[PDB]
Amino acid sequence: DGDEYFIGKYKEKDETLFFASYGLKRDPCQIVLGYKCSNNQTHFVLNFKTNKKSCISAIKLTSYPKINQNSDLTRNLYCQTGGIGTDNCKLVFKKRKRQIAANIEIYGIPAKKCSFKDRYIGADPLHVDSYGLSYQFDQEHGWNLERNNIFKDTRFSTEVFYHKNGLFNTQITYLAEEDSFSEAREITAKDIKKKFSIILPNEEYKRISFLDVYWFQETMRKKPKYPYIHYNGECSNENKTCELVFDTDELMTYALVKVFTNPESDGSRLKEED
Ligand SMILES: *[C@@H]1O[C@H](CO)[C@@H](O[C@@H]2O[C@H](CO)[C@@H](O[C@@H]3O[C@H](CO)[C@@H](O)[C@H](O)[C@@H]3O)[C@H](O)[C@H]2NC(C)=O)[C@H](O)[C@H]1NC(C)=O
Ligand SMILES: *[C@@H]1O[C@H](CO)[C@@H](O)[C@H](O)[C@H]1NC(C)=O
Ligand SMILES: [Br-]
Ligand SMILES: [Br-]
Ligand SMILES: [Br-]
Repeated sequence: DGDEYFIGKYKEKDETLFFASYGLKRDPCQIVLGYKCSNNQTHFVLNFKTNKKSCISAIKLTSYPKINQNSDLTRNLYCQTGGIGTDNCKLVFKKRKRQIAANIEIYGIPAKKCSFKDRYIGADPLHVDSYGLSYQFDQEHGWNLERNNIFKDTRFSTEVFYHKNGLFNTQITYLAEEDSFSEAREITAKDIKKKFSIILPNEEYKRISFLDVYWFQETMRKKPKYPYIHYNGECSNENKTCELVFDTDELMTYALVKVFTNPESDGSRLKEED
């Protein structure tokens, strides 16, 4: 009936922080409860902040009437500043011509227990990724396929970035089926910086075979400045631990690394593609 856009994943226990309605053609949009908003031919902006000790967990925008648009291939809703895992969001909606009204809902969790690990990891992390999509494997190497029906940019050779419902993804490097899911690690806003890193176990049984990396970040513009996520050197068999480096140009608000393991891997999986 409307068209629905999501940043983050709603869960039942989430508190309701804010909901409101906006006419998108109005000059100026009608401020609701002090949150500055604005309308344009091209943009709707809501400057939201919660003066309470909560983390934003999910934002949903529904627009009317329903139009023709596969939103999984675009990012028309995003936080220019703040976002998931913080108490603020400068919410940006890139509207289309026929879109004239919008309903906004914003959910949160206590800042004390600001963890999203469960809702993104789920029950079957081995076979289901953090988008709710099941890993799929090609017939030659048995390594995971590139997702086909969602937003994805490429940059430098080997760099592929995915976006769905506000959540970004990059994969280092290939998943194989006999790999097992070891643990998932999250960094929350209090541990995030322009450049930060985490240390992973890498000895014996827990030989890191594959990293599935997800994050939310601010984007100044519709096109994001993607981060440089990379091992600090090679993650070889002798390394007792492996350090993952997050070298960002735009600030991340929350990050989640799925750690897959395999004693049989040597750290390097490559196809004859060049
Ligand atoms: C319709 O409304 C949107 C939202 O307000 C306008 O987009 C805004 O445009 C200005 C100017 O292009 C952007 O300013 C930029 O700010 C950064 C802050 O660091 C600065 O580095 C840039 O050089 C630039 O000055 C602003 O960010 C941008 N806002 C969003 C949310 O994208 C748009 O211009 C309006 N359309 C008009 C006026 O025709
Ligand atoms: C592997 O160990 C070497 C020796 O200290 C180190 O220089 C390198 O950064 C390690 N690799 C990772 C990914 O931590
Ligand atoms: Br603005
Ligand atoms: Br959760
Ligand atoms: Br953790």
